[PDB]
Amino acid sequence: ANTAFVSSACNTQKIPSGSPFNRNLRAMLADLRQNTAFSGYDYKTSRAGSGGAPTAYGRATCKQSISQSDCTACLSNLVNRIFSICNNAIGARVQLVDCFIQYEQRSF
Ligand SMILES: OC[C@H]1O[C@H](O)[C@@H](O)[C@@H](O)[C@@H]1O
Repeated sequence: ANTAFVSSACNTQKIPSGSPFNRNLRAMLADLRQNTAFSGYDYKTSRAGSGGAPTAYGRATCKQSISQSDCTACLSNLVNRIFSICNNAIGARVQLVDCFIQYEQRSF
């Protein structure tokens, strides 16, 4: 399962420390993490915010040629890196070798 970095794009705008966004955001990334291998190696989902925070939309794809476990693995690898890559942003795309994730505060 190849998890080497390929490309990234980051919002100039960051999630405020403590922002309620953090929760539905993370909660959504796990839906991506757990379900893409089985929803066809490219999968989108969302999470409505509470307490004034926006809704969160994201998409995730795996290298078709990789396995379901290796698809689920890369995304986990990516989820714990996408915040660092983009310094806690209100939206982002990250491309690694075997898998892709994007998240934003609107629909895309
Ligand atoms: O994909 C993340 C980022 O990419 C570009 O910078 C723009 O489209 C932003 O508005 C978006 O948040």
